[PDB]
Order: sequence, then structure tokens, then C-alpha cells
Amino acid sequence: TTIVSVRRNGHVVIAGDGQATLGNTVMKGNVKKVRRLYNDKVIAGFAGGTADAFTLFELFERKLEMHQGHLVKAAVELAKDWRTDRMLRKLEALLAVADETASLIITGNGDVVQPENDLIAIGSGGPYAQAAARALLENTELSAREIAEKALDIAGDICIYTNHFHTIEELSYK
Amino acid sequence: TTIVSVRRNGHVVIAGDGQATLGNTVMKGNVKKVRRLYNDKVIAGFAGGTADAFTLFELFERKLEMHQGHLVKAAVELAKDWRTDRMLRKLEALLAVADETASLIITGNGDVVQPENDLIAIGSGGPYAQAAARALLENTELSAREIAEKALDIAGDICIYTNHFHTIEELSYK
Amino acid sequence: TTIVSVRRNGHVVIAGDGQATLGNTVMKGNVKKVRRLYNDKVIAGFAGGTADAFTLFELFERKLEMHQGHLVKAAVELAKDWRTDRMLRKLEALLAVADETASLIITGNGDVVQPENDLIAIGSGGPYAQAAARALLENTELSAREIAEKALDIAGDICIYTNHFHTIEELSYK
Amino acid sequence: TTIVSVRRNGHVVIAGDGQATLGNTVMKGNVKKVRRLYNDKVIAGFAGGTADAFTLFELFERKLEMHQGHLVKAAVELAKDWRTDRMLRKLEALLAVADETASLIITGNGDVVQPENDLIAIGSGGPYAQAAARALLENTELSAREIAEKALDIAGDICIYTNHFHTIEELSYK
Amino acid sequence: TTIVSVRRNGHVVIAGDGQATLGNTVMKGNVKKVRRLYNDKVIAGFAGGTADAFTLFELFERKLEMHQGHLVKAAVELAKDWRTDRMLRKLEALLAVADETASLIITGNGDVVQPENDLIAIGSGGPYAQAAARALLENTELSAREIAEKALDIAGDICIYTNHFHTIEELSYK
Amino acid sequence: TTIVSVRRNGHVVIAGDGQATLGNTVMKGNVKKVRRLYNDKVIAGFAGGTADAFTLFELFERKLEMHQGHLVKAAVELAKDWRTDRMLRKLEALLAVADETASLIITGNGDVVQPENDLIAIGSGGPYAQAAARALLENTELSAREIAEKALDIAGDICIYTNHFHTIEELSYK
Repeated sequence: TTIVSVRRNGHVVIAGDGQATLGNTVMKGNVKKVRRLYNDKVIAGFAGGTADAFTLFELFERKLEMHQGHLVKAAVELAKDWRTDRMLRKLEALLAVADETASLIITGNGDVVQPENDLIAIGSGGPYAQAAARALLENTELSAREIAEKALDIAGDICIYTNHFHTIEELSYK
Repeated sequence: TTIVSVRRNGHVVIAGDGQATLGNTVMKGNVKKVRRLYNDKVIAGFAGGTADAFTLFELFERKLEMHQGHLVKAAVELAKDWRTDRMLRKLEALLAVADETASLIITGNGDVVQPENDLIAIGSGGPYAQAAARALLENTELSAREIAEKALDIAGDICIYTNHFHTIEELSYK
Repeated sequence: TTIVSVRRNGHVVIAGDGQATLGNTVMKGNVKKVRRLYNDKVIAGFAGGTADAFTLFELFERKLEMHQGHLVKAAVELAKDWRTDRMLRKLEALLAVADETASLIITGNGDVVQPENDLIAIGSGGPYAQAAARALLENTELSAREIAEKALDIAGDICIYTNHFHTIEELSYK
Repeated sequence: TTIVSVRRNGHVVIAGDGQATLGNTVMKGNVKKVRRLYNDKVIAGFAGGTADAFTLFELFERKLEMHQGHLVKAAVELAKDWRTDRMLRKLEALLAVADETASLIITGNGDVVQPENDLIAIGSGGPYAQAAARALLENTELSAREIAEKALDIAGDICIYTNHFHTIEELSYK
Repeated sequence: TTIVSVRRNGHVVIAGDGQATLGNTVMKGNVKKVRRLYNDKVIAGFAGGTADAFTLFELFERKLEMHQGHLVKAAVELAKDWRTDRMLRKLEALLAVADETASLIITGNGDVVQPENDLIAIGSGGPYAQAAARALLENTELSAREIAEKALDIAGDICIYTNHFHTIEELSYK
Repeated sequence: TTIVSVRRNGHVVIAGDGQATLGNTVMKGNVKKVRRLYNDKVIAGFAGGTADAFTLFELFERKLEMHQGHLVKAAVELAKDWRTDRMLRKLEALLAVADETASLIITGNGDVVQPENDLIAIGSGGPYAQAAARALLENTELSAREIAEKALDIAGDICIYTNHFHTIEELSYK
């Protein structure tokens, strides 16, 4: 899988492929790995269980309700329980989350990470996406969406665990 | 073991083989890997320990009356308890379940997958069944049951852990 | 060890050898692996601790008292706790149990298995016994007891972990 | 370490060596591996950690007053607590215990074995002791103690983990 | 990652690099591995998971008001909870902490070390930093900060897991 | 590390080196591994965490307060909790403890061991020390202190994990 997030000119996105793999074969080819949260204000993508998601995202929404849209805080509060609550402790995943404010990664370890330029590239294809995104972002006037898209393709092209089905979720603000 | 589920024209099936393997020897040849649940409105097949499947299916039923038979929603809760709870967490099994609304996989990794065309194929012989089922479903007017059966046999021919004993529960909703 | 059970002409039996092994040497050569239960109505054999037995069989007896001689039920109820009760969960073994009704295997996994023809062959020598029993049962008029016996010898002859000390327990009903 | 127990004419013994090994070096040479329990009416030897043995023997005594000194019955309960209980479950040790009614092994696997002639030989050097003890007991009029000692020394000659320091508790019931 | 701490003339520092590595790729380059605690009277660097460090540092502060800022005593308690407690016990991290009284390491193995001259160097690149820091501190009049920085860079040149991004918190007590 | 204890002519000692190792490098070279307890009546040395010590020694002191200076008893009572108390169970170490009465080793296993001649040699360099101590003690009129010292050097000379920093703690009584 490959989750790519990019932010340029009051535009932030999160794009992902749709391949789920079991051993050396493809189980499914159209997995939705990028959703939307907090009354379609907060976008997010992820790598993991379809339920872990539907549990980690629902909660995240509440943390946002308990911290007036302040992305970061809810995020900080999220990774908190996620590494503490006996039960929650078992869900494994990598949430990519971004709002007009900022974007970042949360990990079962409870970490909250803000990458160099709100550039996120998680998953087995993460680095190939990062490499292509970084390239584009530094040598062309392309858009945040055009980036993630193209970056994602490059990835699915290199990564044996990443395909070409996409699920993009933008966000305009300026 | 191979559990196959095809779905054509108001007809959805689930076929499994009946081999149980211990090491390199066949322990039982007529294992019933498919069965009905929720007043026969639901059909299911399972890879793994019979008793575990019994445990998991029972709870599934429970979750069904809980969510007025809404397969998915009731199914996702199961994806929950499964990975969260201590006892259940121990269970080793793969679930295949279908009704007239949709077919889908259920694993202990809080994952609830719904393949491309409700085409399910799990178990060591799963891919081979998928391969044949795909071909048949795209080059013939054959029926769900016809495909599932024929696909299952192909699986049994390829897969060293799948035999030719079958159990097929069907569901006609047309 | 090798536990063999056979049923022919209103006659059911369970036979076992008496070798306990530790590494590459014999600890004991006369272990009683086939007992009797439920007021000498229900016979049984097993592979495991001499205590696990004296705990799993005592309980099984009670489940029979809680289900009027109905073999299967108590059996089903047995494998139940055996995979649930925190403590009980640690006992490892393979109970072979049979009454005039039917015969079957219970495993720590909580499974209740009824083999093709009330033919049971558990233990490291299980398959060699099964092979010899199956042969005899299909090509000769021999008796349930003569079968298990001869089958058992064949086993102890092939199996480095099985000897020639026997403990047979029959049961006539017709 | 080798623990040997022979039993002839109202005379039953238990002899152990006294080596404790750490890696490839001898840590202690005079380990007392045999002792009395239950007002000297019971003798016991043990393979493993002294403190664990102390723990297990203490409880054994406890179980003895509990079942009017009935060795086996009181011994089987110990086979219980040992594998069931959390703390005890952790203990690594092999028990050899005898009185005037019988000799027998006790392991944390809910196993309570009573070898062919009350002839016990446990520990890395166990078999070699068994081998010699067998020979002596079947070609000489030697006594329990004479056999146990001589057998133990043979063990100490063969077994790299058994030395020639001995501790022999005897029991005369004649 | 390399965390370095040098201490010269009423000047004590702690410098870390900022690389986070995943497999063989750099995930983040500007990780802040050093920070202040206890009303800026205490400085600390850490090897490992940021969130874990956050958890551990928080508690450290707690222990400080508990023992009137006595570094060691308050630090040793932390060495306690860390290995004893269930949750904390899970945390993977190495702590480097200093104030005007002393510098010292804190690990989850109930170990609280205080190197030869308050010279601390932990993390995969720790030794290389130690090596250079030693040399500088014994053949030059350079300052704590000058040494720490220069040492850290040497580390970054040798250590494949340490980069050249720095974060240096200083403490002047002179 | 290497802890050496010796007793000759109303003189008992415990000596240790000061090397702490991490992988293939020295973390610290002057670790105090030999302290004093029970109102400077009871000496002790150890191999492990600097905290495990400061927890295992503090307690040991109390056991002495609960058993009127009687070394052994407190010792026996110590190794007791140390293998029982949920928390205490995690501390790993090897306490060498000696008073005018006697000297011995305690281990997380709960063991209390009194070596052949109040001669203790624990740690990776233990046997080399033992060999040199044994030699000296049997072929020269040297003193308990001179022994441990010389024995310790021999050790640090052979043992790659032992150095030449010493911490000796004597005790005269006659």
C-alpha cells in the first residue's frame, strides 16, 4: 500500500492505492484507504484493518469535538489512548491526517509526526512516492493534487504491494 | 481448505471442501466447512478450527439481532470483539459470510473485506479457486453454484490441502 | 503413543500402547492409556499427562451426569470449558471417547470430531494404525477388537514412539 | 544431575549427585539434591532449581496431611496446582518421591509416572543410571542402596553433568 | 541517533542529531531529540520513540517536584517505575539527563549510570561521539558546547543512523 | 563483570571490577559493585542494574532487621519475595553477600547458595577468578584480601568484560 499527502498553494491532499495483499497474491484491488472526518473538514488516509480504521477514525473525530477543530491537539490526544488503552493497544495502523491547519502521521507507538513539508509517504511504497513527490515539488509548478497523483503512480509502478487504484481527498482554503 | 463464494442473478453461494490436514496426513475428509446462521437468512464458510468457527459464528448471529440483520454493521462489530477481546483474540479462523445484500471476509485483524464482485476465495486453495471462478464468471453464462462448484474442484486439483468433498449452502433472493 | 478405536457389529473398542518417551529414550513402558467412564458405560483412551487425564475424564463424567448419558452433548459441553476456563486451558491432550451411541475425538482446541467410520487413530502412530485398520475393515470379516489389536501392533511396529503393551476396552450392545 | 531410586526388600532409596552446572563450568559440587519430608516418612530427590524444589516439596507436604499421607492421591493434586497455577507454572523442576507404598515421578506437565519397578532415574544422567540399575537389579542380590549408589556412579562416569558427590536418603519398611 | 553531553566550567550541554530511520530509509530528518524539563532547570536528550520519551520525561518531572529537584534520587525512582510498571515496562527508550549537579543515563533496566566525567554518549553513534568528545576534552581548551557539537558531527560522519541536524540545550551554572 | 569473595583467618571480603559493557564497547569503567549493608556489619557485591541493587539491598537490610542480624535467614527470606512478588520478579541480578557468620549468593530464581569454602566467583569472569583464588588459597599463606585482589586481577586479565578498577570491602572478626 502507499499513502501520499501533499500541500501546496492552499491545497492539501491525501491519496492512496487500493491493493490488499496476502502472501504473494492480491486479495482485493479497490480498497478505500483515504476517507474524510470531522464534518468533512479533516481528511485522512491509512494503512491497516478496515475496522481498525473505522475505530481509530471515529475516535479521532471525537477528540476533535473535545478540542474545537484544533487538529494537532485531538491528534496528540488520540495517539495518547492508542498507546495506553489495553484494548486500543492491539489495533495496528498508520493514520495520515490533514486539515487546513497542518498534516501528520500517528502510529500505534503514540507518536505524532510532522514531516519536513507536510509531505507524508507511508506504506511499503512510501519512499518511492516521497522520492517522486519531492522531485516534482522542487522542479515543477504542478499542483498538490497533481503531485500526489503522479507520485502515487510512480509508487504503484515500483512497489509490488501498490497498485493504481486511487482515492484522492483534497481540501481548499488559501 | 478452500472456501468459495460466487454471486449471480439473485443467487449467491458458498462452497467449501472437507479436508482437515495434520502435518502431511489427512485427518478427516468430510469436514463441514459451510453452514447457515440467523434463521437461514445467512450463509457462511470458514477456514480453520471448527470449534473456533462455531464460537465466532454464534457471536455473529448475536450481533445480527443487535443490528437488525444489517450484515456489514453487525459484521464490523464482530471484527471488533475478535481483535480486542482476550479469549476471542486467541481464535484462529477466517470467515466468509453472505446474505442477499453482500458477501464478505472477516478476519481477526479487524479487517472486513468485500472483494470485487462479492467473489470470495479464502483458504490455502483460495487463489486457485479465485482464478477459475474469475474466468468462468467472465466467459460463461454459468450460475453461481455452477461456478463455485467447478471453481472449488479446480482448487482441489491444484491445492494439496483441499479435497473434493463439498458442502454448498445457497441463497436465492432473485 | 497410538490410540486406536474401532466399531463393528455392535462392538466398539479403544486400544492403546504404553510407551512414554522423553527425548530419545523410554521413560515407562506400561502406561494405561485407555480407561472407562460414566459407570463403566463410556470407554475412552488418551495421549497426554496422567493428571490431565484424571482431570479431563472426571469432568467429562459430570457432563454426562448433566446430560443423561447423551455422549455427544457432554462431549460438546466438555470441549467447551476446555477451551475457555483460564486454568483448564493449559491441559494438553487428545481424548478418544466412545459409547454405544458413537465415538469421537476432543482436542484442547475445543473441537469435537466424528471420524469417517467411528475410526479413530490419534497419536504419533495414529496414521499407521488407521492404514492397517482401514485395510482390515475393508478386506476381512475380523472383529472390532481383533482390528484395533492388529492395527495397534502394526503401529508399534512402524512407530518409534509406540510399543506393544496394550490396554483394550470393549463394549457390547447390538 | 542424576536422581536414582531403587527399591528392594522393605528398603527404598533415592540417590542424587551434587553438581550444578552453569554453561560449561561447574558452579557447585556439593548440591544436596535429596531430602526428607513429612516427618521423615517421605524421601525425595529433585532435578533443577533448589528453591523451586523447596517450593514444590513444601506444597507436597501440605497436600500430604490433606490426604492422610496417601502418596499418589496427594501427589496428583500437586500435579494439578503445578500446571494450573500462575506462579508454580513458572517453576522448572523434576520430582522424585517415595515412601513405603510406591515411588514416582512428578512433572509440571500434570504427569505422575511410576516406572516399572519403582525404578526411577531422572536428570540428564537418568538413562545411564537406569541402564546400570536395571542390570544390577536383574543379575545380582545387591540391595537398593548398593544399586542406587553403584548406578549413580556409573551415571557420573558417563554424564558430563553428573559428579560423584552423593546424598542418599533411605527408608526401611521391610 | 546520537545523544552527546559534555560538561565544562559551569557549562553543561546535550546535543542530539535529528534522523529517524525506518528499515534502510530516512523517515524524518529534523527530529527534536533534546528538550528542557522542570522549569528549564533540567536538560534531556533521548534515543528512541518520541512519544515514549515524552511519557518518561513527564514522569521524571513528576519525580522531581517529589524530591525537591534532587536529580539522582528523583532519577532512581524513575529507574524503578520504568522496569516495574506494566505500561512503562513496554516503552523502548534511552534517557540522557543533566542539571548543574550531575549528568546521567537512565535505562529501562533499572540502571542509572553516570559516566567518567559526566561525558554521555548514547545511541547507535554514541561511541564514536564518545571517542571524539574524549579526545577534544583532553587536548583542547574548547567548551562543552563546542565539544558536543564537534563530537556529534564526527558521530554523524561515522554513524549511518545519525545525521547532521542538531538540537542543543545548554545550561550555565558557572 | 567479576565479583570475588573470600574468607580466611577471621577476614571476609568481596571485591569487584567496574566495567559496564554495552555490545562491544565500554559504557563506564568505574562502577561500584561492592557496597555495605546492615549498619556496616554486612558486606555485599553484585552484578546488575544500579537500581535493582539499590532496591534489592535496601530490602535485604530490612529482612536483617526482621531477623536479628541472622544473615542466612534474611537471605532466605529475601530470595523468597524476589521470586514471588509480581514486581520484584523482574529485577535481574546476582547478589553476593557476606557477614562474620557466612557468605553466599542469591539469584532471581530465589536460590540461596553457599559455595564450597565461602568462595564466591560470580559474573562472566567468575570462573577465572575462582581458578586463581582456589590456586592461591591452596598453595600460599596470602590473606583473604590479597586473594580476592590478585584473583580479581587475573580475571580482568582474561575476561574481556572485566577491568581493573576494584572496590574491596573487608570485615574482621576472628
